[PDB]
Amino acid sequence: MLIIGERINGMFGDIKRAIQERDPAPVQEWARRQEEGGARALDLNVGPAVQDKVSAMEWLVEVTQEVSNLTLCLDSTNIKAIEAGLKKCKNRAMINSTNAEREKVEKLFPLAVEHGAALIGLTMNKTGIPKDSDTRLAFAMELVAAADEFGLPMEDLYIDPLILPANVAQDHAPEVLKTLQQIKMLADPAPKTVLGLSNVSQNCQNRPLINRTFLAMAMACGLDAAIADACDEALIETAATAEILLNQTVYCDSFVKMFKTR
Amino acid sequence: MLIIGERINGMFGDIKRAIQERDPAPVQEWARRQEEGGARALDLNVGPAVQDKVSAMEWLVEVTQEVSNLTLCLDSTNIKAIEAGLKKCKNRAMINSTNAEREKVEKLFPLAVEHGAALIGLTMNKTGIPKDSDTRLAFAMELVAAADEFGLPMEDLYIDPLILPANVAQDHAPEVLKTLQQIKMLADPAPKTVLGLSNVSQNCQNRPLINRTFLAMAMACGLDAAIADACDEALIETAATAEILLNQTVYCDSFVKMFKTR
Ligand SMILES: CN1c2c(nc(N)[nH]c2=O)NC[C@@H]1CNc1ccc(C(=O)N[C@@H](CCC(=O)O)C(=O)O)cc1
Ligand SMILES: CN1c2c(nc(N)[nH]c2=O)NC[C@@H]1CNc1ccc(C(=O)N[C@@H](CCC(=O)O)C(=O)O)cc1
Ligand SMILES: [Ca+2]
Ligand SMILES: [Ca+2]
Repeated sequence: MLIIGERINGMFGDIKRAIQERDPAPVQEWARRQEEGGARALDLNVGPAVQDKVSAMEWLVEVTQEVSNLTLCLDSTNIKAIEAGLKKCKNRAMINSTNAEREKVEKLFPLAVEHGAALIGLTMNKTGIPKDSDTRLAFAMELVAAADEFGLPMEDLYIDPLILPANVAQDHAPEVLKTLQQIKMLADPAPKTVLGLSNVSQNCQNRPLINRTFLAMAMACGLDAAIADACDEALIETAATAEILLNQTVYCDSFVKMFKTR
Repeated sequence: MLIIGERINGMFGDIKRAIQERDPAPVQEWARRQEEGGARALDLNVGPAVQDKVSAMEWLVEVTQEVSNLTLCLDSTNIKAIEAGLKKCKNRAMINSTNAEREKVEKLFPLAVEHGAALIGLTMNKTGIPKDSDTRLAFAMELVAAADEFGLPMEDLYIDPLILPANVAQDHAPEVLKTLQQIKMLADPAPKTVLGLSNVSQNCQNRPLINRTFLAMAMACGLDAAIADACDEALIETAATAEILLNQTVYCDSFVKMFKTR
């Protein structure tokens, strides 16, 4: 399980301010804390508030890689910002993300291949987020075909079935799990999967509990990565424990500590 | 998710003592504690120490139902002990258990049907516990077939893939999850599934964490019941949260208390 730190996101007050005033401190500290927690990748989202998002993404990348060697997951719907971000990265990055819209596919897949970056693909298009796991799957298969079309190593494709809040879109959770299990059955080389975990507990009571439980359930269905709270110690324990239970990582008494220091 | 309290088991020092000295107190206190924790069924095992195991089972049933209206899960390999127990039960019971051995099947299935009791079926026979999910599923199918043969309503059949310790039999864990998943894809009305959860963490470190993480994973694979620690609050939290994430129970802020006081 690859945990992608979610905290360096412009939606958070401290990050929004850091970006606006160009204060590196808050960002670099979150990069450190998330890595200490067990994250092996960092999501970088500039947020919708800043004016020049292209310039903001470059800044997030520069100040982050100064204190971290972790993989950078450039999170933005602005392709110019993604491209500008990729050019600043000193290490392999992740593009977050592309959807099944052909227009975006033929721009982001070649871009990912060009930079040898991983690519996250959302199971949806202009038509919206589908509920049925079969519709989600069809979009997943469109991304898979695209990976073969543009020469992207299937192992560099992370399909995101898009999890929603369990309190107002509860019937989506089981559909997401089913979509993951289906993608898991694909023949080798099979694509990977990822989720914006925290979205499942938005506005719910005891979000950490809900996040933890869904992560474990999702991993049983093949989940490979999760954009989540890397500073949540109980979440990290779950990830570590789940690997053991799927026999992905050999058991030893200090399996949690080994997960955080691998 | 049906939690079957595991604590009333002769392997535990206090229960062994209570049975041998015929002291109702310890047993009745555990019955109340487990129900308060959220269990809706109580496993009753006399343990191997006591000499007269048939009268010990009748005694456990008598002292337990005296303070509890919960379904009693009679845990014993001695058919006579099971029969004497069922005869003492004032409420519907559960038999734990029968295996895939035909000799066991033709005695236990008709027994469960005669008493209108539920029946737990282990995916194993005299050749042992199979590691591969293919063979586990094969025995599961024999159990489903026997249920139709002897007239046991399918929802009264709980198939147990038999989970083993994650530190010495780690490769069994994923095979169990796969079995559960395939069991749910046999035919509706499909049979139910159950596990002796605590076995997965035997001799491991961070036992509660391993137990609850696996429960969540198993529920995503269809687990319907579990013989576990009904007094472990974190375990109950997971059970309650999993139901929500599988859309089996409508979400509300008090979903945990709601599960317990259900
Ligand atoms: C849509 N999510 C998502 C994605 N990328 C992919 N591929 N998939 C996804 O589902 N990128 C962004 C987001 C994942 N990251 C996050 C980050 C924070 C919170 C969150 O819970 N935020 C707080 C905001 C706190 C504050 O603003 O002060 C919240 O309560 O909403 C949720 C998801
Ligand atoms: C084999 N398990 C099992 C079953 N029935 C079915 N159908 N399936 C099962 O897997 N019945 C008994 C047991 C389930 N109950 C239990 C009860 C306790 C412990 C346990 O962890 N015991 C302690 C012993 C503690 C003591 O002796 O004081 C241990 O660490 O082994 C595990 C499973
Ligand atoms: Ca996978
Ligand atoms: Ca089920």
